Amino acid sequence: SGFRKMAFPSGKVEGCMVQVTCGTTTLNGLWLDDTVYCPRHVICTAEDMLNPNYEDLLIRKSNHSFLVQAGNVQLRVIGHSMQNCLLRLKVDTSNPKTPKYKFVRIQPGQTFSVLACYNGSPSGVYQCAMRPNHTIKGSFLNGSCGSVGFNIDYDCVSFCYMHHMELPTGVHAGTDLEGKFYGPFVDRQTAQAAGTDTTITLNVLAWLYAAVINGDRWFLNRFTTTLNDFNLVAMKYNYEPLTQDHVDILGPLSAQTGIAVLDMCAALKELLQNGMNGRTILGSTILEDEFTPFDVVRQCSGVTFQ
Amino acid sequence: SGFRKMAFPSGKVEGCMVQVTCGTTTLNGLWLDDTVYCPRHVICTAEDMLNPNYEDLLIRKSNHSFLVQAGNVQLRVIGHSMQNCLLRLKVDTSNPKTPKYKFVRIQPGQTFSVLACYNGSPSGVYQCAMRPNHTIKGSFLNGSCGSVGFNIDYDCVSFCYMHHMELPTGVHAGTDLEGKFYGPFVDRQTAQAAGTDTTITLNVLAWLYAAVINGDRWFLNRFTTTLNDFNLVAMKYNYEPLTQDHVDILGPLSAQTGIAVLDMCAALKELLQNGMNGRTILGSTILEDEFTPFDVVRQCSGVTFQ
Ligand SMILES: O=C(Cn1nnc2ccccc21)N(Cc1ccsc1)c1ccc(-c2c[nH]cn2)cc1
Ligand SMILES: O=C(Cn1nnc2ccccc21)N(Cc1ccsc1)c1ccc(-c2c[nH]cn2)cc1
Repeated sequence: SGFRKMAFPSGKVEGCMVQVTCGTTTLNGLWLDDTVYCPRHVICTAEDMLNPNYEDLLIRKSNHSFLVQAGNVQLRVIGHSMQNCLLRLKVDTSNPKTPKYKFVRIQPGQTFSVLACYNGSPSGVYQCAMRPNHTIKGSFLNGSCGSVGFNIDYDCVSFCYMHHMELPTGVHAGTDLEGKFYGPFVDRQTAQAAGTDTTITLNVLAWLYAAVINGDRWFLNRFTTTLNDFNLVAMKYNYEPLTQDHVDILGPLSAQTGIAVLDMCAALKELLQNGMNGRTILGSTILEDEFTPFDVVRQCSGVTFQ
Repeated sequence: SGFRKMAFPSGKVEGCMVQVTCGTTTLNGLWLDDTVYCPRHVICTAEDMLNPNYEDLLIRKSNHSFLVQAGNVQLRVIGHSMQNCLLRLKVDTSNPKTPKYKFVRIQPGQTFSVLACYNGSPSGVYQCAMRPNHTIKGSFLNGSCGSVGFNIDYDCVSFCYMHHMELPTGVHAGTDLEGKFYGPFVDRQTAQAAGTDTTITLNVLAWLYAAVINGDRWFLNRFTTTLNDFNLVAMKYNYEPLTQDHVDILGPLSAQTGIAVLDMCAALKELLQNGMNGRTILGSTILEDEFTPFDVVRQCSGVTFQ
């Protein structure tokens, strides 16, 4: 029993973290096989960030412009190239701790584990949702750039995020491991700001299913809803509209609990209109939206507490 | 910026997890040097748990009654002994991944990272407070017994918890790594129940300091309090009484923010009496008590956002 925001075990990723220095600028890199991946802003001074031309900054560097430190060991850079907003450094040594891995671009609403790192040294691990506005509500200080986000399936690490930026509202922006930003953000000084955000409806429904699996039904009701009538209420409360694709994804949790998805939508409508009347769900006073349907099936018993 | 419930990176602990089987009973062990530590209830059938005599159950076992599996490798047991509520198995092989480590008994209100494990395989990591009632609000399923809790300081792992039991309210109980239970709990079937709990006042104050370091002052006020007048309010709201030792511990956070501890106590009194008036602190609608003063200094900037 219980329900916690649970990260994946971080060891497979810890063994891949290194420090990358270019001049007076240091941040973290990800060392897989004979490549080190890091934010291309490592080649900038703080002042270059005002209007950088990365092509023009990079052509002025050699392989020996870059220092890579793996624990106590100096790795020698033997090649370099820019891929979107990442630098790829070729090094003379293959990481012997390289796990089975993939690069994946995650979709808004999906979750991942962040390994916060400073100077190539892992400091902490926590779980993040990718917000609909393509930010994450992380916890990052100066030097955290190049920290990565990931999921693990059967000893395969799926890397999905590299940390580049904190926006003026204190939320975080970054790229996939091809160097493409999540969202409309850029690695230079602009008036860019986190867009309007919405509550991840699919995740709230998954988490209500988690609460029933763990034995709690107080918030259910005798009503049903159509998808359209649910969405009129969703719009009022700044929830993402529910789609038939979302209903289909909730099939397995609906079958484990015997609560039809649109009956669980009617329960959520009543919680949005009436509030929680001083009650908790899975120990929360608010509706939680940072657990996916996958997260719930991963963490909860396969046997409902009926 | 940001503030998250952050666990320590789990790799150093992952390399120590194994599976221990005695007959038809399997759970997790911790492999350090040539010793495997696990809950002594591995020697019981489900029925033995009703009234076990562990001394009488153990003397009926040999070294070869125990199977230890480290990944794909069978470790041979060459000795065994009971220490309080743990079994210590001597094995023929020293764990080459043994980190620098200590065993520590943590105090109520202190935090630690849990590596949830099944069949010797790590599944997830999350941060726990030890409640004043000596339980943890974990997330554990059948097979999780022998999962451990830990803190890391400068590459030294301080192990502080081994998982034994879920209580009837769904909260969790276990031992230190000498096999002494936290709290009055026993590894047999009784009417034992989680005692009355209280909110960890020191941790709430630390987290209000975190909110000021991160740039938010909305909840401060022009008032001060004595320790006695604060404690009359604490008693009404089921908070732990504040002591002078707690005031002293908050010295560094008080100095970083320039808010006297008893002035921050007056802010908390007003939040307890008036509520949060629809506002959030560090994104929370409630007062958070699972971050210690140490946790706040570890995670927050050393520079207040003034
Ligand atoms: O946001 C960042 C870097 N960053 N990321 N996470 C952080 C958390 C706390 C503080 C700073 C953080 N910027 C701001 C910026 C400016 C234009 S685009 C983005 C940032 C600041 C300095 C540098 C830099 C490059 N070279 C030396 N310093 C790069 C990014
Ligand atoms: O609570 C446990 C074991 N346990 N720990 N975390 C859990 C989470 C979900 C389900 C069970 C969990 N017990 C109950 C108990 C009974 C007397 S004392 C404690 C438990 C159940 C069975 C066994 C057992 C021993 N041998 C075979 N099964 C041991 C503990």
